[PDB]
Amino acid sequence: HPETLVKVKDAEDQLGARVGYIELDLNSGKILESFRPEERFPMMSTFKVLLCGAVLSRVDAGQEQLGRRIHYSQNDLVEYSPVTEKHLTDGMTVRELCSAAITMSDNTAANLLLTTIGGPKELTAFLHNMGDHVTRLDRWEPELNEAIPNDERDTTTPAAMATTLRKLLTGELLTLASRQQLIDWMEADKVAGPLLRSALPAGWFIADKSGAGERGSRGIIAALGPDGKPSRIVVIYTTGSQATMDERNRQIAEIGASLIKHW
Ligand SMILES: Clc1ccc(CN(Cc2ccc(Cl)cc2)c2nn[nH]n2)cc1
Ligand SMILES: Clc1ccc(CN(Cc2ccc(Cl)cc2)c2nn[nH]n2)cc1
Repeated sequence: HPETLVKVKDAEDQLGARVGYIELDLNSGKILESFRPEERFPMMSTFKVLLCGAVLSRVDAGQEQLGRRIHYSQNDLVEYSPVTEKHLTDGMTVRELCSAAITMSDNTAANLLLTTIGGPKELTAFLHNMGDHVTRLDRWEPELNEAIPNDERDTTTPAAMATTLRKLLTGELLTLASRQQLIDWMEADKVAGPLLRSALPAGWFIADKSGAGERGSRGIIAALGPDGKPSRIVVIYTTGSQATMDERNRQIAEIGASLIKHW
């Protein structure tokens, strides 16, 4: 609804930053509303859904097993590795790593998983091969969050990410079982999901992944809808803001309020 683009433009004003925004009908893929839909923004931790999709594709192709245990070391650990730092001596299974990456934004977990699939070049190839010719991963954690102005490394657009998410969750790229696992991890997000869930009416379906980088960069991807079933994909990215995290959060909240009001 255009009233929501008013909020998105309010957000650009108050944040002093570029915001990209898109809504996609989940059934058909039609674009319902968009703002800067084909401009690039850093993916940050939102890339971890695409990563675990590529991991699931391997599982489906019998090149990977979710129960396969991955070992690592103190020097593998990068910044913000809340679950992986606890399992130095245990190791973790591929499933546990994807759960840690998506639900908790664990950076080391994402790195370990990036290794299993062939790294950023292979993730990029995976995306290209399912028809996303725009999204690119180039670096590993934590450098991929650098968000240098005008740098295309490690970016998507709201349009490319929205279409990719839809195809991941509803096309035949992944098996039914793999779609359901990937959607389970996203419904279990511990970072943004609890905030979305508390704000929205009871019974609403929410599966999401968010991210934050340097330079006020942040974003989120989401499948949501009333009555326990998603009906729309929403993608929001922003970069360049010097606003406090409070101002940044309040603007996201205003955009989400309008989304629901005009559903
Ligand atoms: Cl309590 C709280 C938790 C997370 C945030 C910020 N978000 C959630 C967020 C980020 C971007 C968008 Cl657009 C929506 C939500 C974030 N995700 N990853 N790191 N931080 C703010 C308050
Ligand atoms: Cl940082 C951040 C995290 C979660 C929210 C969730 N929302 C609503 C919301 C719903 C859908 C989308 Cl796309 C964005 C925000 C909220 N409204 N009031 N307080 N929190 C907002 C900002």
